[PDB]
Amino acid sequence: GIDAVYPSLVGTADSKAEGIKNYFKLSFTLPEEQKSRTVGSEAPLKDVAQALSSRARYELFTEKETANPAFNGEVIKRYKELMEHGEGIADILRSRLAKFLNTKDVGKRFAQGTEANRWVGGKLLNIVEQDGDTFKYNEQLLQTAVLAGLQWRLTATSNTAIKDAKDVAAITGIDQALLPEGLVEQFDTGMTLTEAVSSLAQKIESYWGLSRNPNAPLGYTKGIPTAMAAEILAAFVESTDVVENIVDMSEIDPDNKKTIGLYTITELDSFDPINSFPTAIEEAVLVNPTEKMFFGDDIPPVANTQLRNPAVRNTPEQKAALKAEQATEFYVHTPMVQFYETLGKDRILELMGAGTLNKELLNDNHAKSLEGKNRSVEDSYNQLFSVIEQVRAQSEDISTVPIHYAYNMTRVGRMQMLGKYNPQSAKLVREAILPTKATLDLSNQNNEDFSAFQLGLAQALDIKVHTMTREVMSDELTKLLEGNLKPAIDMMVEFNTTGSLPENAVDVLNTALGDRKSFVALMALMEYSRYLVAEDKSAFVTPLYVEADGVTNGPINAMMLMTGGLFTPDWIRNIAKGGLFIGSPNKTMNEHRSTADNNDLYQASTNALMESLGKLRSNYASNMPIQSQIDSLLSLMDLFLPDINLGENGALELKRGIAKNPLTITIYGSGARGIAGKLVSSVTDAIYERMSDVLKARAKDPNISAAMAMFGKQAASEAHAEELLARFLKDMETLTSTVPVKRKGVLELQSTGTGAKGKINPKTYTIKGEQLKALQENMLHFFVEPLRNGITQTVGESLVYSTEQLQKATQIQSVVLEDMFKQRVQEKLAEKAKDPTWKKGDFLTQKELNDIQASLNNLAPMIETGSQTFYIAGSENAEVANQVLATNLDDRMRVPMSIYAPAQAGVAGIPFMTIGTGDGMMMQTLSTMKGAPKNTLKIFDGMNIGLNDITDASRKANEAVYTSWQGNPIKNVYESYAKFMKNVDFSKLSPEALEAIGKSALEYDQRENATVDDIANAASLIERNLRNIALGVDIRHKVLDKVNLSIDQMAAVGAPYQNNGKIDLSNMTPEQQADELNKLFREELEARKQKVAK
Repeated sequence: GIDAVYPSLVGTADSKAEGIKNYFKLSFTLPEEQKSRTVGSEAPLKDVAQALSSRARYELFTEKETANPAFNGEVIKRYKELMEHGEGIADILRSRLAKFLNTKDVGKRFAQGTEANRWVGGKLLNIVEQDGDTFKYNEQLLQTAVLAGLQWRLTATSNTAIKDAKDVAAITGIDQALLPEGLVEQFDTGMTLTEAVSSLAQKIESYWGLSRNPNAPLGYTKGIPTAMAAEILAAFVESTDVVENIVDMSEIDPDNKKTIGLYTITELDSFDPINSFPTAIEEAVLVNPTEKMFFGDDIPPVANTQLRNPAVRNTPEQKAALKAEQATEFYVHTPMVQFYETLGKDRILELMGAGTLNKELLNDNHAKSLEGKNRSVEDSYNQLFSVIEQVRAQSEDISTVPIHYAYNMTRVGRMQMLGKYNPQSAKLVREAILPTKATLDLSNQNNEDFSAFQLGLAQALDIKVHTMTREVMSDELTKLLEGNLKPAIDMMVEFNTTGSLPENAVDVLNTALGDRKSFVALMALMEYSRYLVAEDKSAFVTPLYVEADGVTNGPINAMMLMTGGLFTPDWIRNIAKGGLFIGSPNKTMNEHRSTADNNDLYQASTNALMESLGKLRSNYASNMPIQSQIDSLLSLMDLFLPDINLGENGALELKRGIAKNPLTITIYGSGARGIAGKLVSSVTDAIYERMSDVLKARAKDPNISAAMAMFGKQAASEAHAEELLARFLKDMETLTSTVPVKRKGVLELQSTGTGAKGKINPKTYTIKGEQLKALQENMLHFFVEPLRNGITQTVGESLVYSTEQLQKATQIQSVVLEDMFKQRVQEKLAEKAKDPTWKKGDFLTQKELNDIQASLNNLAPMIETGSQTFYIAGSENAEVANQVLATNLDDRMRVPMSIYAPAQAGVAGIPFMTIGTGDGMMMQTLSTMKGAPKNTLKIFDGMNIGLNDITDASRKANEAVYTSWQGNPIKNVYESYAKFMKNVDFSKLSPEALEAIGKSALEYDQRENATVDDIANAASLIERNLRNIALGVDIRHKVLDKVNLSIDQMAAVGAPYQNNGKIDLSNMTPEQQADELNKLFREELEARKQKVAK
């Protein structure tokens, strides 16, 4: 059967036979039903090129009556060229194989009997055939692989998934939220060796169209496709189809000299015809193509398993949510497409970027950080027009073709749109393809619809709409439109009429928008300009939207979901900052903010930080040099990072749902030193941007002074401008020359002997090495440590305790799962070492891996709440196999064998549960509830809504928040941890595992001599703590549900959800409500205490 198709492949198809054995035929089998149309082909590159040579032959080859309308003469010509290029890739590959065989007599030795086909660098010999005195690739397999490589080169850029929190952490060893901005965009923009090789291998294996033998070693089932992909990748690197760029950690950790190589595929012109139908190869080769667009009635199916967690099945409710989001119809908004097209790529970048693309006017470091950001916008533009060209083939009027997007649940229960450049992830794409639409009566400025229209325009222009009443936002919007935006609006009106823009368009837009510039702001200008000239203003059609956006969502959800203690007036006051209003019927965030408390949770955290810093100053009051160190750090931050609340604010950044605010990353467990490094990175990035400002200023007006060119935003006079420059220089010298060191519990200043000094060259200015570390130390001791001290008083001591217990339990359980998995893997490897047919490097079979994974069941690896399923330890790591999977023929591109398996969770448990049961549940509920809002775009903690439904959709969103607040993540962890504790056996763990566990279950002084029985008792106590917290959480929710609540967490519109609790707590102070709520708390506790005994 299989030997029949590849009869001439070197070696014998018998695992237990003397002599060279063919592991390709041993590892794969023909499928029951045909998968690839290239299987029985003698020359696939030739057959497919022929199929692609004309519509008629494409139709015959694919058994279709008519081919995709996009497949025309221009596209056919491009594929003709791509195919010819494919022949050139095959030539390189065949040439590399010869070289390989001709080096160190390999092949000679192979032909003699040496099993080089079992070497990590020779697994490709399993698909060669004898040709005279040497060997050659089996043309069918080589060619099909090239075809896969060609498809990969065409769509891998956009098809590649966004790297999640674990991938990035695993790549650098640093939490994603703590990496410098430029590096994040770099990773989300390029592919790691493992990434590129892995995705290429998947296509090659798919095209080969065979099925994996479940009892064959992964060393070959995965290894063979992987070795082929490595060769192809090298081939592409040689042809320059793929370019590798290398990044480092110099911006975050000077002591880490480790570098990371990234591969990016050369871009095709955004107008290249082939982009209008980039999957012709895929459609020709595969009976059931994976890559394809979903237009009209073609709807994506519902994924059965969780993204990156094959062992987790999406629950019934998660599936219905995915179905609901996939059912939504998205439509092209022609005006923005035309606007993007006329402005062009370069101008879009100059606008959202640094105002120029001439690296001579950019500080070296600033330029570097713009690289990843620039290609991200570039790639989103290219993917947008590729979709536009495709849609355009379906209909002349591109705005009438429905577009559907596939989604899947992530590790944390978020619904992520597949792809990298789609409406959800790419801000540029988001303003051109929308599901939001409304017909508005804008005939009178006082109409309900006109207010909705202004709200959408104001929010898009960065007016903080949830922070003020509708009237005030209306006033602020009008002032912008009559003032600064005036020149831009006029430019837009002219564009919609003539179809052209001025050469200084970027200049116009930039001067008008200032730091309000974003892609959505462009949609605001465009829509306002369209309204102005609309003939029938009583029925204005527009996709402009209003995003119901969560207020400091992460922290607020944690506070409301994990707090187990009694109610405190401070908790009542602070939770109100997140939209939970008690005893205030119909209260909105807009009112709270403009009438009750204008400080959000982030501001409160900052105020508490300053309070703690104040105490610190006191303890060293007499120490003048320390007061100066502190003054210097604060003045520097006040100069470049006055607002520390970091987020995905960059106009050029992708939207990933990564929490970056220091309050939030602290609660989620990020380390102090790591946070300090991130804040310094934020400060230095701002400094570099200013340096670029100096350069651009000097060039435009050589008269402008250095001081003014650098600090003109905080200085009207030269005397003050110069004051700021001198302060900046003194701060930098002081912070890089002296550092705080904690010795004997007290702080003392020490000399670094490396303090910065000299004439600043804006183009070159750079803070790295010892100077960067010095800044980090000052940042840690004089900002970050006091920040942590105040977060406790901001979110509540009770919440902190809950997160600590959650962290410890999930980490402990993870260690055990990881350790047991490794030991069984090792035991299995010991057995196979007794097998003569086995050789070290073959590793296990899929069946053996699946068995081992299944053996972990009694340890409750998964938290199943019935509506969501979480597998915290689930990952893809190389530590299990700890060996190379394969390399290219030059012994380069060595890919580690990575396997799906449990790994140490660390602090992951906190964000995992907060996100999953907080925003994840909110969105899932929004998608599935009765009367679920239609035609929205959900973006994790915010949802875009069409203008005819902003009031009801926002109320439902707030209702969804209330239902998520009925959850108890601590109880879910407890249920799993309890089963874990009932079956775990600590005396089977490895000392390395037992050590890690003791670090979470025991105190420092009890670790060094902690027995296994001590560790077990500590783990049991954590179990008991979890249970009491869980009970406390349930009591609080039950009590809160009985009181009159008004919730406006998903704010903007002012449509709070009313729970209609009968116990009226109005007319009461926080102290009074706390009293009442606690009375109810005790009562409930008593009732639950009674129900038990009975």
